[PDB]
Amino acid sequence: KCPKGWLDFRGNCYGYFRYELPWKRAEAWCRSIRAGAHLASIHTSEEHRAIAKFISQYHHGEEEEDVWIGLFRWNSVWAWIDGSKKHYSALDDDDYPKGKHCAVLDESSGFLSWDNDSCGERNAFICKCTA
Repeated sequence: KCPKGWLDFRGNCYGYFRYELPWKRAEAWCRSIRAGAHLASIHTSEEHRAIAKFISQYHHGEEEEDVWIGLFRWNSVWAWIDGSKKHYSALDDDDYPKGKHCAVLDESSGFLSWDNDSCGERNAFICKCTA
């Protein structure tokens, strides 16, 4: 019983939205569009693969098509905004004092890599909710 247009994968529903919002506003929009939803957490490589395939089937702009997920940095540590425990990462985690504390799926790698972006930047986003 996933909403029309949402990905159904292993007990969860995922909604891809091309509305380009800053990270905190994207999280707020997810919570509002479906009861219990959040920016997506990703806990296995198979979940990651399914999400990338789902997004890649949509029509995109030429460039700058990164997609927010629910990973954010606070007190120097990355965590999921849905409160779930971390089990999987495709984020590089490198020597960055650049002030970029919110994660995206990177379009240039077919959403294979996660990158960190400034939380005020506008990006498309993907929501997740339990079925």
